[PDB]
Amino acid sequence: DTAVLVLAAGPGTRMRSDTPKVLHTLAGRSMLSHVLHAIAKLAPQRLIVVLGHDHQRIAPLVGELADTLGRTIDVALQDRPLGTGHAVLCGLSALPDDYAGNVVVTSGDTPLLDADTLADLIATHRAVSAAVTVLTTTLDDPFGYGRILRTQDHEVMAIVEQTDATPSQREIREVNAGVYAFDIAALRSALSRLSSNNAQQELYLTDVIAILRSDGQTVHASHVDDSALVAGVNNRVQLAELASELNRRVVAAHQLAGVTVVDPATTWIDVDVTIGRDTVIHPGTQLLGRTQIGGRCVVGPDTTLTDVAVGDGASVVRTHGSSSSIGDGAAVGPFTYLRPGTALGADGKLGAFVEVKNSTIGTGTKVPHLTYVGDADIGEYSNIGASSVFVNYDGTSKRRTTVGSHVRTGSDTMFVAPVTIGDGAYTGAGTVVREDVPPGALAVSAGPQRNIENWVQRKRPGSPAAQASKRASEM
Amino acid sequence: DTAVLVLAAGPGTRMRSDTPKVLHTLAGRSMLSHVLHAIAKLAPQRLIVVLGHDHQRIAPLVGELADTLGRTIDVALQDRPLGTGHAVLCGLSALPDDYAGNVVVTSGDTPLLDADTLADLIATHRAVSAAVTVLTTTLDDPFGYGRILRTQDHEVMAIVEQTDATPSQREIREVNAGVYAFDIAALRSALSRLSSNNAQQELYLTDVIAILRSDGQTVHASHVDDSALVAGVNNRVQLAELASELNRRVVAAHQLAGVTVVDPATTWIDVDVTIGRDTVIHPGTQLLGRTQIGGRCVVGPDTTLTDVAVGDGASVVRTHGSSSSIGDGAAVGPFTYLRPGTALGADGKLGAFVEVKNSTIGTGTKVPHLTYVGDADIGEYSNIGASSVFVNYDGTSKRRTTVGSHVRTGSDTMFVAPVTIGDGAYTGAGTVVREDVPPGALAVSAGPQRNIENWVQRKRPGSPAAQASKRASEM
Amino acid sequence: DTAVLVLAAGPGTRMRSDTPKVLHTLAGRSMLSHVLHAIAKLAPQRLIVVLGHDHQRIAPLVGELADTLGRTIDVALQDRPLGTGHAVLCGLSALPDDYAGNVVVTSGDTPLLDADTLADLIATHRAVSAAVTVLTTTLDDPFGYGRILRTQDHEVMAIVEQTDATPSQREIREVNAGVYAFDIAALRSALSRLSSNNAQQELYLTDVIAILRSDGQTVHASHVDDSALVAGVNNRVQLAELASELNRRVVAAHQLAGVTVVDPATTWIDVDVTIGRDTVIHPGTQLLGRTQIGGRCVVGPDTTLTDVAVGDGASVVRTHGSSSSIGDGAAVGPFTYLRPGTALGADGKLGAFVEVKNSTIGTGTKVPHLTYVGDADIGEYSNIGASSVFVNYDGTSKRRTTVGSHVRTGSDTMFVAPVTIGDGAYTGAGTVVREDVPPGALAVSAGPQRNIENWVQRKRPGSPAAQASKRASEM
Ligand SMILES: CC(C)(COP(=O)(O)OP(=O)(O)OC[C@H]1O[C@@H](n2cnc3c(N)ncnc32)[C@H](O)[C@@H]1OP(=O)(O)O)[C@@H](O)C(=O)NCCC(=O)NCCS
Ligand SMILES: CC(C)(COP(=O)(O)OP(=O)(O)OC[C@H]1O[C@@H](n2cnc3c(N)ncnc32)[C@H](O)[C@@H]1OP(=O)(O)O)[C@@H](O)C(=O)NCCC(=O)NCCS
Ligand SMILES: CC(C)(COP(=O)(O)OP(=O)(O)OC[C@H]1O[C@@H](n2cnc3c(N)ncnc32)[C@H](O)[C@@H]1OP(=O)(O)O)[C@@H](O)C(=O)NCCC(=O)NCCS
Ligand SMILES: CC(=O)N[C@H]1[C@@H](OP(=O)(O)OP(=O)(O)OC[C@H]2O[C@@H](n3ccc(=O)[nH]c3=O)[C@H](O)[C@@H]2O)O[C@H](CO)[C@@H](O)[C@@H]1O
Ligand SMILES: CC(=O)N[C@H]1[C@@H](OP(=O)(O)OP(=O)(O)OC[C@H]2O[C@@H](n3ccc(=O)[nH]c3=O)[C@H](O)[C@@H]2O)O[C@H](CO)[C@@H](O)[C@@H]1O
Ligand SMILES: CC(=O)N[C@H]1[C@@H](OP(=O)(O)OP(=O)(O)OC[C@H]2O[C@@H](n3ccc(=O)[nH]c3=O)[C@H](O)[C@@H]2O)O[C@H](CO)[C@@H](O)[C@@H]1O
Ligand SMILES: N[C@H]1[C@@H](OP(=O)(O)O)O[C@H](CO)[C@@H](O)[C@@H]1O
Ligand SMILES: N[C@H]1[C@@H](OP(=O)(O)O)O[C@H](CO)[C@@H](O)[C@@H]1O
Ligand SMILES: N[C@H]1[C@@H](OP(=O)(O)O)O[C@H](CO)[C@@H](O)[C@@H]1O
Ligand SMILES: [Mg+2]
Ligand SMILES: [Mg+2]
Ligand SMILES: [Mg+2]
Ligand SMILES: [Mg+2]
Ligand SMILES: [Mg+2]
Ligand SMILES: [Mg+2]
Repeated sequence: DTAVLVLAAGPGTRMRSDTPKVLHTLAGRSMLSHVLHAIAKLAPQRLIVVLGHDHQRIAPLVGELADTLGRTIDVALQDRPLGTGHAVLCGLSALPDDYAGNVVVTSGDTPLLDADTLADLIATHRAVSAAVTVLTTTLDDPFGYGRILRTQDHEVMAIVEQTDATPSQREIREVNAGVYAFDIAALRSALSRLSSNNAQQELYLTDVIAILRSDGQTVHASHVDDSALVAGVNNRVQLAELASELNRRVVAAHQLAGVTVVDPATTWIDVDVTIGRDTVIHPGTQLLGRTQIGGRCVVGPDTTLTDVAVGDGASVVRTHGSSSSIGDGAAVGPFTYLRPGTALGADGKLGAFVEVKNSTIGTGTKVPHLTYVGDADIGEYSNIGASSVFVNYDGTSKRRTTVGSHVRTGSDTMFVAPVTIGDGAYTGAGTVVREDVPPGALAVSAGPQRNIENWVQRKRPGSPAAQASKRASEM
Repeated sequence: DTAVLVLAAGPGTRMRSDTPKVLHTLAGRSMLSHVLHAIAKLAPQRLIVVLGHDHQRIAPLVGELADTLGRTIDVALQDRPLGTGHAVLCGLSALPDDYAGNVVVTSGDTPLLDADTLADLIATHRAVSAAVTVLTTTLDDPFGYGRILRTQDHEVMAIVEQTDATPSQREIREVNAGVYAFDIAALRSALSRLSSNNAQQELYLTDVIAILRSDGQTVHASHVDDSALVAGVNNRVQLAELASELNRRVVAAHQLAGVTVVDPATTWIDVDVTIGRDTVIHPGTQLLGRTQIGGRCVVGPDTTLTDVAVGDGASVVRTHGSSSSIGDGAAVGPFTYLRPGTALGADGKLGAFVEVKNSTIGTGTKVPHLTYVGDADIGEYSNIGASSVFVNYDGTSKRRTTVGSHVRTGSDTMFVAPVTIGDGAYTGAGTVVREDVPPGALAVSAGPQRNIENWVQRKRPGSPAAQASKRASEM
Repeated sequence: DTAVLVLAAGPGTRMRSDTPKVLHTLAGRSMLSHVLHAIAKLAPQRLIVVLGHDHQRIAPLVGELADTLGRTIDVALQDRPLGTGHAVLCGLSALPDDYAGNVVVTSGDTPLLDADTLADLIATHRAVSAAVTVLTTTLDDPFGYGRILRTQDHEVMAIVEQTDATPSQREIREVNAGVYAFDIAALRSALSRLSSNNAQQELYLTDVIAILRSDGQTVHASHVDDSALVAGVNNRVQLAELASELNRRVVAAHQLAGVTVVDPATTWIDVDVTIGRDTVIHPGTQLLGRTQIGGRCVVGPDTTLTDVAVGDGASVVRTHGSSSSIGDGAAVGPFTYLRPGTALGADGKLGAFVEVKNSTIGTGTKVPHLTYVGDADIGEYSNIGASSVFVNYDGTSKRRTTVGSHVRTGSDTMFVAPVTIGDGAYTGAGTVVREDVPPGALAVSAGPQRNIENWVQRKRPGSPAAQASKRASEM
């Protein structure tokens, strides 16, 4: 039996942000969300999050995650950030006085940490009967981490914080991951003896290691070779570095599953995105939120899709889109903007310089050029001519248009909603449609062409255009 | 005299793809094409490709490459993938029984391998009078490769496959490149003695090394320090890694020749692309296929050109284009889409939100904004006004427009093809051109403006617009 | 007291460029500009730039920099590039014969060199009373650099140039940064004894080290651990590598100050750009020149801004823009092109497929779609309908439009400048506005819609559209 505490109550000062540190995101989750998903997968008996002065802003998201993950997650409050060891004493208050399971402690800013790492921690802890097992790793650059002091036989003696280490300790490259398993009695005992004279003037959880070593208890340090799993995030440089390493792993999983990703370094894929086999993702693409891409699709370059469902065999190139769906075999882009509520049927086309908002577009229908479609329902196998506008705003309110199937509307048609265009109808180029058009009718409104001969010689005399028409009039 | 065999008959399972593995591409060639170009440059007497169950899909491309490379390339068939050593025995059947030249064996999934590496292989082989010379290299991560077993004097004894190596062998970091030169008699002899009890249950070509070592023949392993040259591709992660390393080398060659490439990591250049001196290529650009860029051009950012010829001094920014040509000093972009058959003359301009398909546009002519040009021929020094459409589709068929030189057509003009606009003609803003316009004429069709005074107070009473015109009417 | 000489007179052959090497740029300055800003910060008594045959092209920029940096910068001319040591003798001619301060020598192609590195150089030099102190560093790849010859006690004996080093010297990995402090008498003396038989047949400044060592003077070599600071640039590969390392440092500084940068590798930020706290910069963005971004902005992806001021809380996505300003809380993009002289007020919007040139757009006004705004002044809280054009070109000249506040103009309106639209006026969809529109009026010009019934059955008989209207006419 085990209780996991997540410490998330420190101020995050080095983020320099008005958004609480554990709420900063990577790969479509907050750091706190990453940490809680990983812990919930382990399924410990108790899960407690220690929050601090911003708890009003974070506690509601912890409840949302508790709901998603199907379990209870308790919140303990730490009134002032007196140190990681004081944060743990706040956390333990959310447990019963007689709790006797193990206690695991982790931070809310270690967002690649995973259930397997935690389960191995807990198995190691039990196997060696430790009073405390601490996860550690080795870094080329240990700056900022507590250093692991070991004797030549590898026995751990202490952890020493960056701010309190001598120049000689600072060269140590093995660091504390800040992830621990504890015998609860030993933990409570050691915590009650923390002192705060040290450079940060805090109650350091890391002091418990040397305290329990002095009592003669078993102190164990388990070395995690994949350092990224226990990397922490104290500022925006570390956060983008871990975002990039998480992304690399997400992309690699899709490549091994059968997705060609031309340039993994510029292809950002959020954790819940799914991609079908033999899809090719071109560079500069981000697939965000709950986007789903089918098989044999072609995506990118320079496409951003957030919660967009794309069926099989579709192409979505140079497109910026969200909360939309794109049918099988459809072609979207280059230079297309999809706003929420767009639904494009199978074999449909939304071409260059087209923007769609809150419209449904039937099977096989094409809106190929320079056109805005807003609040419209269009049927199947229809073609909307270049440079058209579904005029959905009367100056104060939004209005709907309906367009049937097999229609051929002309370039530069303005549909002044509300209007309905019947099946198989045409409009001429340049038509402003202000009333319904029956099935099979042609609607037009532009006046007759008038050619004014010699206008150019009379109104632009001496110009290059006047000289050219003078040349042609001879020749 | 030398025969080169390329083994390309395995199933490619770890690609997880419905496209045969050797047909996956990087830098604008398939892996098989890269391997065959490199071998053809060496110009061996015989060149044989061993193909397997997808041979119907690949053999035609081998013939296309034979035609391009000006030589015969034979195909041998291996009915079932019984192992690399059985693949070689299939290959040798395409040679005469009495062939006495050297035999080089390489894989179809080693796409950076180059003629110089092969020539050095063959020279090494002859110089030490080897029965077998194998190329090897050393990797930080040898996972997946056969390991090279050597005694302390560096003599090679054997190769042991990832699947068959002990934990101790697995730490070996020197690996088999899978590229070999053979005395033919020794090869045939060793092959006839392969056994398939091993973990993969295949006939391993790699067993020939320890077989020939046992016979007392000379076995030599030549170490390639540039590992990328002999890196292989078994899955999509390796394929994108080699694509990225090939790309880096292609870009570096253009930089040393005089091309500024702002960000080589996001600039993808295919192998046959040419670029002139002092061109600057901005980030996010891919130059694909047989694109040719002149000197002193400015390209990108975020431009993709496939088979596009661009003359000297031109600018092509934020443009997505293919099978087109762009004249000297022309300006294209930002946000421009060029479809096949676009030809833009010297000093021409295709501006933002413009799409061109199958049209020729003369010297000095400008299509600067929000306009679609399809199936049109336009003369020189003309200007097409913003938001125009060459209406080339009558609802069932495509039709052509012709526009002369020095014309000035108005914004929002629809050219309802087929029509001809004569030299030096104008059209007014808003004109739907349905008949020819003579040289020097002005064509118009919109009706007269009508101002309906007080409409806003009477039809939008109480609105912000009605309140503002009430304010102005006093003031 | 100290005189700094910058050697910038060599031909730059390996750049392969018609632009002088020291004029190539990174992070929005030339290499020469980077070097002179760093030196001016140190504020030496004298600062001399040695220029060569392109001096006419560079000397004017040195004067511009002298003006910016508030000091005198002298130029000495070297008629032919006879070697770095001859370049220094040209430089010293710009000093008085009796100058007695220290002389620092640096190159114009070491663009990350910084004032602190130079001040430490000069302090080291004085502290050990050196006749010559040379900066050095260690590289994995020392190719191209002079090698530092030291005895086992670390005393420097000589520098040996890439072209003149034996295979054994070439393995040395400690290299000459080409940045030196000199006692002036010792420098003049050693220079007068240079010989040019060496592989390049030049007068090498690097020979002075072994010359002064032979005279028995104190020769000191100060090792710079951050190699990038003293990296040099001889070709376009090195130049893009240093550009990328400079960029990484610029981005990291903004991240530590409170800017989220999603992907530092594809986010290019010039040195004078400023960014406010909690702004998020999405991938593929370049912020160039004197761009200024406020706090809590959202920028990118795939945005390029050059000298653009963006206020707080604004969003600028997929936008290509220069010499413009964007007010607080405004929304620009995706796919928007801003040309010089654009000024968008607070809470304004410039939407997809919109291009603006030389126009002022008031508070709260929206130009949301497919529209070109050129030479226009638009008031507050107005809305310009989709697909409109401010027609600012009469075929020979540019003309201005004025649009009031609270207006609602219709989609597909052409404003044929010069015209004025009064406050609270409307135009209908499809209007060509050729005369002023009073406050509160509705302007229209399209003709009445005409529906031609049965046109499709009579003019497209047998087509899919005719069959669909036949189906509807029953049903
Ligand atoms: C409508 C169209 C197909 C021509 O049709 P047509 O039958 O060959 O020409 P018609 O003789 O029948 O036109 C019938 C009537 O409409 C009028 N008319 C036709 N096209 C018109 C237009 N675009 N605007 C205004 N009136 C038009 C004709 O003047 C004729 O009226 P009338 O009998 O009073 O003189 C063609 O003018 C058109 O507008 N094509 C647009 C195609 C398009 O925009 N495709 C999308 C490209 S992305
Ligand atoms: C045509 C234009 C230049 C004005 O010309 P103008 O000679 O100064 O005005 P005019 O007096 O000669 O026009 C001659 C006739 O055309 C009519 N007319 C002019 N412009 C018209 C238009 N755009 N639509 C319909 N009719 C128009 C005028 O009413 C006049 O007819 P009338 O004599 O029956 O009243 C101007 O109206 C225009 O349309 N400019 C567009 C420029 C453009 O679009 N540039 C590209 C920007 S990207
Ligand atoms: C103008 C508009 C709002 C309709 O107004 P309405 O008062 O409801 O219709 P009305 O009855 O008052 O029009 C008054 C007159 O203008 C004429 N008219 C209206 N809209 C017209 C248009 N777009 N073009 C030409 N004439 C038009 C009507 O025929 C009527 O004239 P009449 O009295 O001779 O028959 C609507 O037609 C329109 O054009 N909306 C465009 C909205 C828009 O483009 N928004 C931007 C979307 S991005
Ligand atoms: C003294 C200590 O423990 N230091 C460890 C901490 O350093 P580090 O300097 O990262 O410690 P932090 O300031 O990040 O705080 C640790 C975590 O505990 C929470 N918190 C912190 C302080 C507080 O008073 N209340 C509170 O709840 C914060 O949410 C934070 O996420 O993690 C590193 C790895 O990431 C370890 O190498 C260090 O040994
Ligand atoms: C046993 C063997 O040779 N292993 C080598 C092979 O491993 P590797 O595991 O890469 O071997 P592969 O499965 O890639 O097969 C080698 C190549 O030969 C062809 N093929 C393969 C099997 C077959 O039955 N028929 C056939 O024609 C395939 O097209 C393939 O391209 O290459 C590695 C380097 O890339 C070497 O380090 C390994 O020593
Ligand atoms: C002989 C010499 O000094 N070599 C040094 C030079 O190599 P490197 O080969 O870089 O020397 P360069 O050719 O770049 O010339 C040095 C600089 O001095 C100027 N210049 C050069 C030649 C000339 O005749 N006149 C002139 O003014 C050039 O502007 C150039 O920027 O810098 C390297 C580091 O960057 C050092 O490791 C080398 O020890
Ligand atoms: N401009 C038309 C043309 O486009 P294009 O010929 O450039 O493909 O024909 C298409 C059907 O093939 C239509 O969807 C477009 O309305
Ligand atoms: N809108 C017009 C204007 O564009 P802009 O003034 O924005 O450059 O003038 C140009 C010539 O200079 C024309 O090509 C365009 O039709
Ligand atoms: N098409 C109109 C619509 O756009 P949309 O409804 O797509 O946002 O309403 C907006 C106001 O809300 C206007 O600015 C646009 O002119
Ligand atoms: Mg931390
Ligand atoms: Mg009209
Ligand atoms: Mg292989
Ligand atoms: Mg229009
Ligand atoms: Mg140099
Ligand atoms: Mg129109």
